[PDB]
Amino acid sequence: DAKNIKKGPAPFYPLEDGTAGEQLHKAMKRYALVPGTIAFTDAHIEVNITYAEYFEMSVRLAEAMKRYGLNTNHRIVVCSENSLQFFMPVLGALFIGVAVAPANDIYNERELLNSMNISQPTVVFVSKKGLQKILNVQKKLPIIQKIIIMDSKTDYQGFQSMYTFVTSHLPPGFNEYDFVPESFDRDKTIALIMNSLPKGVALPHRTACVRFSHARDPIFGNQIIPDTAILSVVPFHHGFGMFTTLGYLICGFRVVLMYRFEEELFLRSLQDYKIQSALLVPTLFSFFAKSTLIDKYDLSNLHEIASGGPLSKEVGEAVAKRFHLPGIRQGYGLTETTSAILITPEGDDKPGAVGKVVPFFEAKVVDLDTGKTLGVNQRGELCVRGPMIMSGYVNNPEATNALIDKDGWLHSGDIAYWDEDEHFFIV
Repeated sequence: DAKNIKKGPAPFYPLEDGTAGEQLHKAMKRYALVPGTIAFTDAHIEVNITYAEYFEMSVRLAEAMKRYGLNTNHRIVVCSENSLQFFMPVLGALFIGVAVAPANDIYNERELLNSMNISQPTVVFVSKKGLQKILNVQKKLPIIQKIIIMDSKTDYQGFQSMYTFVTSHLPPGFNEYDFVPESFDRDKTIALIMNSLPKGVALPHRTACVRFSHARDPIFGNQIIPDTAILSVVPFHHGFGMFTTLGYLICGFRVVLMYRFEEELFLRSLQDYKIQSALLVPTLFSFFAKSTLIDKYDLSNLHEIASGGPLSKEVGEAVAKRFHLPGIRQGYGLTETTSAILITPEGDDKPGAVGKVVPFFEAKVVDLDTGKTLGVNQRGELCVRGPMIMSGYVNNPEATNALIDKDGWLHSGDIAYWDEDEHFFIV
């Protein structure tokens, strides 16, 4: 009974052709041609980096990795706290079809080895503070041939930086605006291998392309308006950070980052950078329900606070009230679904609804002992189907088939119901 399968609407704008790297490249080139356009801002050290800087260095890294010898058969790891440099190797790799495996930078050596034993990288990009851990892992995973330091200008402790790596490999006369990203099959070529012992989640380029249609949707994402700024405290190596940020870059927004949470910096940054949209991890919502300092800042530019999910009905309402917002912009997604597949539509927040099925997707709820599909206001297991579902867990077809059934439905593990307006609620 199709009336019991909720479907997203058609996307505001039609899904664009091209790999995720081609689409990012094309949009970034354009912002690059407008001097002063800010891509990232590090709120701790107060430095901005523009789209022209970001674009040029991303293109240079892509060409350098290609000349070094990386192609679609290789993976890289990016292991770092949020920083201005984080997305440089991510973009460079997407531009040439090299899969990117972000490794949690607070994993100790063991969970790190487990993660990198799955992704099997040839090159690892690391911040200065992660170098020791990577060197200790490399002792056990000889596939790691090359370690490149992200947040350094010069070489660092005998390792090249992104800058000196690039200078070692670029041909003479290299032109960043003549460069053309690689073209390849966006269903078969993996863009990201995300962690969730954790497993590795392979996400084809297609899934990011679909995200890029949601991100700029006026209903399911953020409308492209000039001088939009986002404050993001979420980790870039996790799906909430990775896939919002990639979409913010497509949109030309200013991504103000923090790599560690502090109350006064966070609030002062909302005020002073006139943030329109702020992202919080789940336990930062409980924090802000306790906060009283909110009242002392001018937050009149703030339009939304977005959660990654699903929040408790109470904590959600408490936060929305302290920030004088009508509600929280909720998402529900898993690492296995790339990003959010139920999202609060812009304007149309409800109570403790998580939101509505995004474009390209389907969702249903099924009876828990039988697998049968349910009708409205009935509680069952949330299942979703659509082109952001992962290709599978890396080297683990059994965990894959356990999650995703033969008709392509992912079984989320969560209990839900949908209502007469087609809003979903996680219970």
